Amino acid sequence: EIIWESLSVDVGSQGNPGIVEYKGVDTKTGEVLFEREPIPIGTNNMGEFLAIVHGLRYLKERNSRKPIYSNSQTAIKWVKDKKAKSTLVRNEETALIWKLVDEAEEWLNTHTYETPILKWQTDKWGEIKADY
Repeated sequence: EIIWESLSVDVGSQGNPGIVEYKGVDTKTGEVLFEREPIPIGTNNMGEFLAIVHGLRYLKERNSRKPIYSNSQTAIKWVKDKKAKSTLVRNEETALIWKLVDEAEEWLNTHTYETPILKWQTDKWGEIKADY
């Protein structure tokens, strides 16, 4: 069943790579809790990975036990493995997104968290609340 007292995150992307952003919202109310300023060059999967890790950091700072929902099986897998498996080339244009991803991985490797990371079931519950 759906846990309404939770944080839902999602990514907004264009091109491949292209401009990427993400946000986290309250699953019940739709209130926006955090938003990432558009990154000029990145991929959808990298954005989704960053969104989940930002959510983990957000909930940990606030001592919250609410779970996080993501509609990305890939990103959820990457976070649990503490390793983003993007195939995006590493060059000057992609340096910022890679730096953020590398730092998000480092955060996962150096912190613990109690947050369950759950799959949002789009087919049965409608679009994830944080959808763009």
